[PDB]
Amino acid sequence: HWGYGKHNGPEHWHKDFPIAKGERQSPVDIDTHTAKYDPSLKPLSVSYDQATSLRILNNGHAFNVEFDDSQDKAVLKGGPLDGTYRLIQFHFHWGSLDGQGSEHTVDKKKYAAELHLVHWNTKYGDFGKAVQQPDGLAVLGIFLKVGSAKPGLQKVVDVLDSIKTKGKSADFTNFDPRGLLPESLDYWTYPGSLTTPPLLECVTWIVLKEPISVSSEQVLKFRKLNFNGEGEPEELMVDNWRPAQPLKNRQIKASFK
Ligand SMILES: CN(C)c1nnc(CS(N)(=O)=O)s1
Ligand SMILES: [Zn+2]
Repeated sequence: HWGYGKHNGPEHWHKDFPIAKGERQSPVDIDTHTAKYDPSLKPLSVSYDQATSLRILNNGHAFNVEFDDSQDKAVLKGGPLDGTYRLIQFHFHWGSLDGQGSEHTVDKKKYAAELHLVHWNTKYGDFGKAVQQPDGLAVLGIFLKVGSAKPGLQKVVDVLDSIKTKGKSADFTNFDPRGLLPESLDYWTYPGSLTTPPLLECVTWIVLKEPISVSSEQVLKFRKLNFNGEGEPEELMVDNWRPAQPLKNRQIKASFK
C-alpha cells in the first residue's frame, strides 16, 4: 500500500487517489511576497486547556497522538474558521537530515520537521462525516528547526522506544499539546487537503510563521522509529513528507501585517 519509498511514495499516490492531482492539494510553498494580509480574519483561538489525550500509535507512516473528541474539550476556532473544530490527533513529518522534513515550505525553505494538529467541524457530528465536507477539517501546522530542545516534546520522545514498529501503541494519557506551540500565533492560511492518502480536500490550513526549535537528540530519536512491523527488516522512519503541490490560483492569506 501507500508509503514514502521510491515505489509507493508521493509520485504514485494519484493512481489509487485521483484527487492527488486535484484543485486544492497540500502541502504548498508559501511565497511570502505573494501572500496578502487579510483584515477580515478573526483572531485565532487555540483552546487546548481541557485536552484529553488517550494513546500513541505507530501507524507505519508516522506516529499519532490521539484525543477524546466526544466533547468540546480541545478546540480550534476563529481565524479563517466559522464555528468550532475539535482536536482529534497530532503527528509529525520529518527528514533523514536537518535540511529537509517539512511538508509546507517558506520561500522554498524546507524545515527539519512539521507538526500537524488535526481538528474536525463539530456541525457535522463526527470525523467521518466531516471528511465529506469542504469545511470539515482544520489542521494547525507548525515548523520544527534544530537548535535547543523543546521541553513539551520530550514526553513524546520518551515513549517512542515503546512504539518502534508499525501497529504498536502505548497509553499516552494526560499529554498537554500546549507545550508544542511557538510563542506567536502569526499564520498563513489557505484551503487545502489531507497530505496523506485519501488526500481529501476538506482542510482549512493554518500554518504558523514561527518555527519551534527541537534538539538534535530529539530529532535523532524520531529517526530511530521504524516503518516496518515487529520482526521485519528495518526501514528507518524518515522522510515521511509530501513535497509542495501546485497552488492553482488559491490565495494564501497572512494573519499579520
Ligand atoms: C484520519 N486523520 C485524522 C488523518 N488522516 N490523514 C492525516 C494526515 S494529514 N497530513 O494531517 O493530512 S490525519
Ligand atoms: Zn500531517
